[PDB]
Amino acid sequence: RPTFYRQELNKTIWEVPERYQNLSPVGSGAYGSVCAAFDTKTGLRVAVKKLSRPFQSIIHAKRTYRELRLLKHMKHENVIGLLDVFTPARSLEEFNDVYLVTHLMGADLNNIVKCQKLTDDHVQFLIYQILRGLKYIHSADIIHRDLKPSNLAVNEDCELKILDFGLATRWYRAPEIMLNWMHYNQTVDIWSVGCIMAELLTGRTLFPGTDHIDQLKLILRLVGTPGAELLKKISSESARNYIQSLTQMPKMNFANVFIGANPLAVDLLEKMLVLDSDKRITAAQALAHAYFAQYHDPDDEPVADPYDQSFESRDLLIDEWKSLTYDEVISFVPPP
Ligand SMILES: CN(C)c1cc(-c2ccncc2)c(-c2ccc3ccccc3c2)nn1
Ligand SMILES: Fc1ccc(-c2n[nH]cc2-c2ccncc2)cc1
Ligand SMILES: Fc1ccc(-c2n[nH]cc2-c2ccncc2)cc1
Ligand SMILES: [Zn+2]
Repeated sequence: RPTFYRQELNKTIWEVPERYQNLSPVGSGAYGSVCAAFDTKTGLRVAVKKLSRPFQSIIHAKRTYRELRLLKHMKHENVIGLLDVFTPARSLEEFNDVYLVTHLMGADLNNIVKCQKLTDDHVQFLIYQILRGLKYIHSADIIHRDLKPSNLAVNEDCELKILDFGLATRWYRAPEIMLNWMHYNQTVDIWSVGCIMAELLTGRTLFPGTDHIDQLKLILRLVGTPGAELLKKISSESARNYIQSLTQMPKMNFANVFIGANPLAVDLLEKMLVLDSDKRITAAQALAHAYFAQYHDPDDEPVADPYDQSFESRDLLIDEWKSLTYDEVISFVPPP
């Protein structure tokens, strides 16, 4: 076991191995807090996340396990992964805190688009990277579900990573989720990418809904109200009544709406912002789109190893989730 040292930062206690020095608070979330630090062992700047109340309930405990299982599995350039995971606990009985370590990332996509507007080359590179990461995640039968600019880490070099997804959101959400459809698919994430891309090209939020109903309205005004084929798939009586009760609207001409943008980007946007999710382009297909000809390489867009999500259907005791999480901490093998 390594030697740990203790300190308090922004009301939070950090108990970390001596190898991590110069801890500096980067921010706090509802699920944990993060410090930037220097990893003396590798010479790298890292971000250290201390999970908040990881075993407070069955929900937290299961979430903590999910987070650790997912992060231990993600090994891809465009997906946040683990350099280290540790706990100051010396045994399972005293196990109460979990710390996660990854490469320090300087900013998020929201910071970038917010000041100022991006060149077409940057939009190509940034979206390409999202999609490359998404291909990988999707290949593991995982759906991100909450992709948005604040969840995309980007460094000075324009390198991008999808964050732990894992642990207003509304604006980037697929319309079928606004309708509370219980059987949405992986293309909910493609919808989000389309919204992000649009924003990077125009400098404006595409669908700034004030609530779920307004969100749906803004979406239908751009893409049109659903046609017959899509209406047939809506099992909910009330949702169908509502939708069909709306003044019918035509799909707008994307070339006109995003005029000035690279026509290839407009073409791709149209393939991503398809109302019927069964007809939306997938991440793998999007990577092959001509818009990314300068970046696409089918021999360098890997898929993920199989990911066992069976635990998701289990109803276990807090101590069981805790012990499973503890095993995962102890079995972690750092990357080379
Ligand atoms: C912006 N946001 C919601 C973030 C931003 C970060 C972050 C900030 C700076 N560099 C890297 C990440 C982490 C975060 C921070 C540390 C992490 C450590 C291990 C695994 C995942 C981690 C995720 N989690 N969420
Ligand atoms: F005014 C109304 C009328 C009907 C609905 C409704 N019934 N089922 C689903 C919905 C609905 C409508 C808009 N956005 C999400 C869900 C919501 C508001
Ligand atoms: F108004 C809309 C907006 C989106 C959808 C939609 N797109 N893909 C799947 C659906 C959908 C929504 C509700 N129930 C089944 C399927 C359907 C109607
Ligand atoms: Zn909670």
